[PDB]
Amino acid sequence: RIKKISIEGNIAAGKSTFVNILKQLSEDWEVVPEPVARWSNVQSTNGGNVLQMMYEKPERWSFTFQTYACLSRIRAQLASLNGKLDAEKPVLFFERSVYSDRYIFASNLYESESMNETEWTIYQDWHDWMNNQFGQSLELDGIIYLQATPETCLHRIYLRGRNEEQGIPLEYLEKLHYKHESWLLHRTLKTNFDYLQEVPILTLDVNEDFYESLVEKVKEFLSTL
Amino acid sequence: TRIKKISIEGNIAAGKSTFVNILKQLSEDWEVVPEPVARWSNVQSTQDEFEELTMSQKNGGNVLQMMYEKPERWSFTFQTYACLSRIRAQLASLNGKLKDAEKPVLFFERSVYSDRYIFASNLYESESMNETEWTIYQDWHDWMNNQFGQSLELDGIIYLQATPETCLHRIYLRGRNEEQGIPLEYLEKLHYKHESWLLHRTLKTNFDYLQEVPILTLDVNEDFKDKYESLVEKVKEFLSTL
Ligand SMILES: Nc1ncnc2c1ncn2[C@@H]1O[C@H](COP(=O)(O)OP(=O)(O)O)[C@@H](O)[C@H]1O
Ligand SMILES: Nc1ncnc2c1ncn2[C@@H]1O[C@H](COP(=O)(O)OP(=O)(O)O)[C@@H](O)[C@H]1O
Ligand SMILES: Nc1ccn([C@@H]2O[C@H](CO)[C@@H](O)C2(F)F)c(=O)n1
Ligand SMILES: Nc1ccn([C@@H]2O[C@H](CO)[C@@H](O)C2(F)F)c(=O)n1
Repeated sequence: RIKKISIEGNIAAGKSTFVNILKQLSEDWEVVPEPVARWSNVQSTNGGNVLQMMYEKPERWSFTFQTYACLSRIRAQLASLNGKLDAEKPVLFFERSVYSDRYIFASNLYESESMNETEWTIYQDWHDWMNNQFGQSLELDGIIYLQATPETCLHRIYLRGRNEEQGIPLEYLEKLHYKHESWLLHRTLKTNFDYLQEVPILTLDVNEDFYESLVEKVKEFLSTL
Repeated sequence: TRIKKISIEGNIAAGKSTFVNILKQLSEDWEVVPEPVARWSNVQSTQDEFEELTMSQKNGGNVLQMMYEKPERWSFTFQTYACLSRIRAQLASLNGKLKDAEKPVLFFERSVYSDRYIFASNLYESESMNETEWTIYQDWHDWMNNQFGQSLELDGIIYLQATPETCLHRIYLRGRNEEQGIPLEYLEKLHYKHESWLLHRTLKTNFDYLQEVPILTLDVNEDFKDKYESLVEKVKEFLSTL
């Protein structure tokens, strides 16, 4: 009965910032952050930084990173469903989804030859299975797309200052942007999860310096779900 | 499940497939879940329902061969897929087989425990997986078992014990191309892990119940006809104790 809403958008578009603001509007609203800390310090529960490994050597580490990213996200999202919210109208906001993991990030890595055909096939097979098992419980009721230009995202990468991200080129951001636009705006990106074609999407332009009006728009989008 | 789950464990080419697939014919209540080795030598994922009507399901890469060719590069990828594909196969067979059975027994060719505590652990110990890869692997394995371990918990283990030299010979007999370069020393390492886990029982796992699970050890060094009778008798007696 918990409504599940994914917040999507490019690197440093402002998803964590936005969701952390939204969280405060209701005791009925909780958030599942992307497990970036678990990626920056790998631990089985200081370790290696697999996000860094992927950025420094993507042909070596893209598959390993992408698999772990998605595993860690599934674990976090399932844990939050099982234990959060007891709430009048519970809403869980996910920072990104298993779908952007596969159809945006992992897909772009395969397209750029950072994963080979075997790696991509294994990834998709693992993902298909993981979702046949957990798909239902994690299925989205809606998507919020925070749309920012690649140039805005590059600037915010610098503002945030995560060391591993400082070397990301504009072109890499452009590719991620076109994928987001294809999925969420043009709706030309085909997934093997049929229900997604029906999930409503609220697109919010976040290119400007921070916002109140965007927040209000969410509160009301949720009343339609 | 009322289905008893029994894992058959043993080194490469010890004779687990050969033995269990003959043994299972002794009762309509007995079935086997094979190890998904074919899925590893021909990597494939599911086709779209419309695409498959006009496009063949093509041969994929061989991740088993990739692991043997360059273990420091491919061990993590291989081990992760091996265990995922195993859990999928074992869970589907638990959910779908042996409905009509009086005393159902499902035999698993190897287990998620040997994947982690024998194979993947040996790869880590040999520096074919680094610290990050090993941490990720164990993290994922722990999580998968918190979710699925209960359905897959074993009622017993049958350890097929063969010397590394016997296994090396049987690898040649079987003729799997990607196994043909395996050195005796690799087989000996796997042998010692099996012995520590299943014979001496000193190997510590993250899974409490395993220290207690009944184990039957069978010497499979002889030619098949020479001991089969004695093995079958030992198995039936063992099953009656669970
Ligand atoms: N609308 C905005 N205007 C100015 N700065 C923003 C805005 N949104 C986010 N930021 C800043 O940009 C950086 C990235 O935002 P963050 O929420 O971490 O992005 P994401 O979660 O999408 O990766 C942070 O330093 C944040 O303070
Ligand atoms: N007891 C035995 N005596 C002679 N050959 C055996 C015996 N057990 C197995 N083999 C042969 O050894 C090879 C490996 O057997 P297999 O069952 O595929 O091993 P595993 O499943 O343990 O990897 C095969 O060629 C098989 O015919
Ligand atoms: N599946 C995913 C998910 C996220 N990321 C990357 O993780 C960092 C934090 O959002 C960002 O650097 C990132 F978004 F790029 C990724 O590469 N692949
Ligand atoms: N977790 C596992 C499981 C098995 N294997 C390998 O798969 C082949 C078939 O048993 C054998 O070549 C093998 F047993 F070695 C592996 O390397 N790691």
